[PDB]
Amino acid sequence: DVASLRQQVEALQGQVQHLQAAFSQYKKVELFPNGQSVGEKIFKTAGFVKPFTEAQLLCTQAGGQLASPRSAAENAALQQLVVAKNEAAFLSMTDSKTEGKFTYPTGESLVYSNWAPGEPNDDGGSEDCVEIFTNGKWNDRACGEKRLVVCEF
Amino acid sequence: VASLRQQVEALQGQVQHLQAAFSQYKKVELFPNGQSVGEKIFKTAGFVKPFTEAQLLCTQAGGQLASPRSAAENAALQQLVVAKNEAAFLSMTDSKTEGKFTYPTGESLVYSNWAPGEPNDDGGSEDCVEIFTNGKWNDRACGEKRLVVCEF
Amino acid sequence: DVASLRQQVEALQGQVQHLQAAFSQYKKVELFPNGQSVGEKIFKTAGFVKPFTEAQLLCTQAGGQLASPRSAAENAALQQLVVAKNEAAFLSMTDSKTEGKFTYPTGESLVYSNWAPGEPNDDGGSEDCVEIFTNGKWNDRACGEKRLVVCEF
Ligand SMILES: O=C(O)C(=O)C[C@@H]1O[C@H](CO)[C@@H](O)[C@@H]1O[C@H]1O[C@H]([C@@H](O)CO)[C@@H](O)[C@H](O[C@H]2O[C@H]([C@@H](O)CO)[C@@H](O)[C@H](O[C@H]3O[C@H](CO)[C@@H](O)[C@H](O)[C@H]3O)[C@@H]2O)[C@@H]1O
Ligand SMILES: O=C(O)C(=O)C[C@@H]1O[C@H](CO)[C@@H](O)[C@@H]1O[C@H]1O[C@H]([C@@H](O)CO)[C@@H](O)[C@H](O[C@H]2O[C@H]([C@@H](O)CO)[C@@H](O)[C@H](O[C@H]3O[C@H](CO)[C@@H](O)[C@H](O)[C@H]3O)[C@@H]2O)[C@@H]1O
Ligand SMILES: O=C(O)C(=O)C[C@@H]1O[C@H](CO)[C@@H](O)[C@@H]1O[C@H]1O[C@H]([C@@H](O)CO)[C@@H](O)[C@H](O[C@H]2O[C@H]([C@@H](O)CO)[C@@H](O)[C@H](O[C@H]3O[C@H](CO)[C@@H](O)[C@H](O)[C@H]3O)[C@@H]2O)[C@@H]1O
Ligand SMILES: [Ca+2]
Ligand SMILES: [Ca+2]
Ligand SMILES: [Ca+2]
Ligand SMILES: [Ca+2]
Ligand SMILES: [Ca+2]
Repeated sequence: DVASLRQQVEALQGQVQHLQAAFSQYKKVELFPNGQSVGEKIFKTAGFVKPFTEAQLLCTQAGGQLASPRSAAENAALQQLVVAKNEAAFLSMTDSKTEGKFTYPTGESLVYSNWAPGEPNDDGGSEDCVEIFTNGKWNDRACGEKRLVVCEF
Repeated sequence: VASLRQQVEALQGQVQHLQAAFSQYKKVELFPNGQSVGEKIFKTAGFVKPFTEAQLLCTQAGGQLASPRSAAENAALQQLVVAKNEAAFLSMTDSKTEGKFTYPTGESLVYSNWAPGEPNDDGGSEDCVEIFTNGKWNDRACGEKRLVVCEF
Repeated sequence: DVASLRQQVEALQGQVQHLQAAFSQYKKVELFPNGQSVGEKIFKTAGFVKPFTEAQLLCTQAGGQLASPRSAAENAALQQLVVAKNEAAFLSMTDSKTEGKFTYPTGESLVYSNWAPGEPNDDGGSEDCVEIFTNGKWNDRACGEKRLVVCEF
């Protein structure tokens, strides 16, 4: 029975090696041209624009959330997608509860930001959502405007 | 046996890490053109075709045209139709026996969601089925062009 | 002890058998409708057009390269995507001004080719890139024209 278990372990090693190698190829295929991997996070664009409320619902129904960069490296990876599509995108964070205090959907306060000079400026008094430009910088923006839909998984 | 335990313990971690990575890439795969329901996956091509061309695309890809067999499956399919704002073909036809809709296997329907007054065989020649944005079904001529959605 | 190993191996067998089924289904989902697998090579189209230099960059940044069919079987698989999108696509190969002829990106001479009759013809004196037509035949084409982006992985 030690001999039999040894045979079974050897077969499993071969099967796991096969899946690892096959899946490694498919990761690259899948992310071309609308995805970007950075650390343990994956950004994926829908390739079209929506208002914030509708963008948020699409990401949540897909089992993820709107793009939420938590470091300069995550932000630069997101910027790569935004540049390639040439369309600014919504982020997840809003200051709807408390004006000036932007938070994640959980209510946690920001661990990273990349605001353009002078932003947030609440231009017109009702900019409660956040966009990322093609240069990677952030701007507060009215939630009713349409921007590129990018989710994180 | 001591070597075997080391090898088994190593496999536990490798398999755990592979399943996590696979699960994450599968979620990414389905956004925004797919829907998972039970063991079934629907995926839209994002364009319209006549029935025979749509059928061939799905079969060449190793699947078949969307074939909702329950209310839950129909609702999942309805989400893609609503997202693209384009009615889609189902797999089922009454080509062989008028009035008797079947799956590609020849099996009779186990579920239906016909709109009021349907199926009506309009013009004496509606043998394919479209699903609308409200999730209801209408029989339609097979030569019309509709959203291509396959199941896998 | 041996009883312990048997319980661990039985669990692992269940997990791997599930992954094999799930992965095989997933491959079909990913390849529909923009991918084609041939031997150990996968072609995937971006589903849009670009000039050559931008096309080449997109493939390299994704961890692949521009489509480079090396056999009749590979060419016929690529032709299926080109036919499906009804758009001729760029290949990887270019006219080397040091070698005085078409080469792969490495500088090596072409082996397999499928030139259309009368090609390459350097029409107008500046056709330094290569495209594949919807009939599968090859044509030299100006690099600044926009053609379907297809990468290989
Ligand atoms: O961004 C948009 O598309 C807008 O919504 C532009 C709008 O145009 C009107 C201009 O009077 C405003 O209603 C609004 O522009 C303000 O708000 C913008 C965003 O916060 C909206 O969310 C902001 O980007 C604008 O500033 C930028 O553009 C102006 C100007 O070109 C707009 O026409 C620039 O003067 C400005 O740059 C200057 O200020 C910066 C920050 O203090 C400095 O870093 C820079 O050196 C200055 O030159 C900036 O580019 C505007 O506030
Ligand atoms: O609504 C849109 O999005 C359109 O762009 C279609 C156009 O909009 C107006 C809608 O009122 C119409 O002027 C026009 O719709 C005609 O053209 C459509 C196609 O060209 C593209 O889809 C066609 O589908 C329409 O027919 C459908 O809707 C009408 C009606 O509700 C709205 O016009 C139905 O009467 C019709 O259903 C009947 O005919 C079907 C066969 O054509 C039968 O299967 C069905 O059993 C009948 O009840 C169909 O649902 C319209 O001709
Ligand atoms: O959009 C384009 O492809 C072009 O760039 C068209 C341009 O039109 C001008 C015509 O003077 C030229 O500047 C250029 O067309 C030549 O170059 C084309 C490509 O090499 C561009 O990279 C080429 O496809 C053209 O050839 C085709 O058309 C001629 C045409 O004069 C009459 O139809 C055909 O003689 C030629 O025939 C060859 O291909 C056939 C299969 O399609 C074979 O049956 C035949 O034996 C061949 O000789 C071809 O159809 C042109 O050279
Ligand atoms: Ca605000
Ligand atoms: Ca602002
Ligand atoms: Ca009928
Ligand atoms: Ca009808
Ligand atoms: Ca030519």
